[PDB]
Amino acid sequence: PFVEDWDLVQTLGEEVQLAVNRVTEEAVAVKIVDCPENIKKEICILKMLNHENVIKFYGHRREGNIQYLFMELASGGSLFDRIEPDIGMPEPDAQRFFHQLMAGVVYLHGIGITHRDIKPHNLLLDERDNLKIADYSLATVFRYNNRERLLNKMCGTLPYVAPELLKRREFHAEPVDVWSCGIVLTAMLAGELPWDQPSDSCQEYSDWKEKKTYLNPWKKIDSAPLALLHKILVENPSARITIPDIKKDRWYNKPLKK
Ligand SMILES: Cn1cc(-n2ncc3cc(Cl)c([C@H]4CC[N@H+](C5COC5)CC4)cc32)cn1
Repeated sequence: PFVEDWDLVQTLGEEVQLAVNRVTEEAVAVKIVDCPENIKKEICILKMLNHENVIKFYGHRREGNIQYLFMELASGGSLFDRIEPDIGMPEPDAQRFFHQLMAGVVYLHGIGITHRDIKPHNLLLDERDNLKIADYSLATVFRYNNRERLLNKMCGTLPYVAPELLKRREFHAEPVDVWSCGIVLTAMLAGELPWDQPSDSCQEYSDWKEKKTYLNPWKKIDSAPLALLHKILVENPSARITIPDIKKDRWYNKPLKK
């Protein structure tokens, strides 16, 4: 269970392994994949990444039919494991993670990359609980040479996906990632996801559009972050709040401490 000068010690999730260098004791994460055109694209995207709130790419090695993608280790594990079911987490902790998630998303959008699967399992934490956006297997280019390209592929994870993905032939990338961030903020503040999917047949989604916020999970959330969620989880992507306006929101700028 080794690759060149690295040993593969334990499974970090699915695969991704903890790679410990036998000589230096440096520890990184390595993604192992057994597709050739998909991995070439993913590597080009990974090589662009340079920000404190995004997992850094160290390089790749090919052994026969096996590809090894080496990346920055996030020793604090996932944000998912910090969310208490039915409770969430303390609001100051949720706001700090949300600021870091916005910093990472602004960075990605600034280089014309959309993640397309933002959710707590893909948001990792370093040793000082700094958030890192991970897994670029679904990531794509939405802006190149300053020209935006609409997306059409369905992907992501249904409870986090924006309604336009299900209803429109083509859609803008940025508002879809903004929406998934709103669902992550809901999960952090309530420890519960609001709907299986934001579709016409989902009653919990209809309830939200009718502003039935006396229901769960909304009733667990303070009015200030709920006011931000009312601006993010807006059905029409053209009326939905953009990141520059999230940065002007009252709760986003509210001082909080445990
Ligand atoms: C302690 N610890 C370190 C890590 N770690 N460090 C870096 C790193 C990079 C990636 Cl891509 C991954 C992935 C992230 C997507 N998940 C999927 C399963 O649900 C979603 C599998 C693992 C894990 C990584 C995780 N826990």
